[PDB]
Amino acid sequence: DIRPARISDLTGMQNCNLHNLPENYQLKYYLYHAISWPMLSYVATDPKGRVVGYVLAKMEEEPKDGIPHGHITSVSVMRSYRHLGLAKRLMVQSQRAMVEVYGAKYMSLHVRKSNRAAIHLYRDTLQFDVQGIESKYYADGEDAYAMHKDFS
Ligand SMILES: CC(=O)SCCNC(=O)CCNC(=O)[C@H](O)C(C)(C)COP(=O)(O)OP(=O)(O)OC[C@H]1O[C@@H](n2cnc3c(N)ncnc32)[C@H](O)[C@@H]1OP(=O)(O)O
Repeated sequence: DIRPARISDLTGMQNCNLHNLPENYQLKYYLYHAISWPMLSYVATDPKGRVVGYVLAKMEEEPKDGIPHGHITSVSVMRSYRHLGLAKRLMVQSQRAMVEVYGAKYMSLHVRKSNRAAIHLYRDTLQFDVQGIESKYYADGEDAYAMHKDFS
């Protein structure tokens, strides 16, 4: 059901976002970056091989002081498969690989201010802190919450 993401998963991934299309805006870019950090990014696949959820991530390329840290760049579970703990499961596997493989000291992400489900997922169940608002972060103008999880 869960396996590393591949370049050929792009179409399946796009199809997870049929009812929240802004998640496709940067998907290809983030997928290319994901692939260049093996073991960080995962797809969840139904009995027919169909992608029904995914997590994309990357390590910072030129970290300050050489201190490794990670970014979750996109996570999505199609509506049919939501509320099953799939996103939780994907995020945890990505987290564990960041720490165990690349020695991440922490991880960061951005989320739209209006994305109540994702904020709850990050803040309540995965215990991220909120650093603050990054004004006009998205191409369409919306602010992002900048969020962080320390692996200390
Ligand atoms: C860094 C970025 O990628 S930001 C963009 C985030 N991704 C998107 O918004 C894509 C569109 N949305 C999605 O695909 C989904 O709604 C996701 C990925 C946010 C959540 O996927 P799910 O599989 O439903 O979440 P999952 O079942 O693993 O976890 C549930 C938890 O997330 C939270 N949550 C999920 N949906 C909701 C909801 N509709 N409203 C409130 N909290 C919610 C809760 O805190 C919850 O724990 P609980 O079951 O004890 O209440």
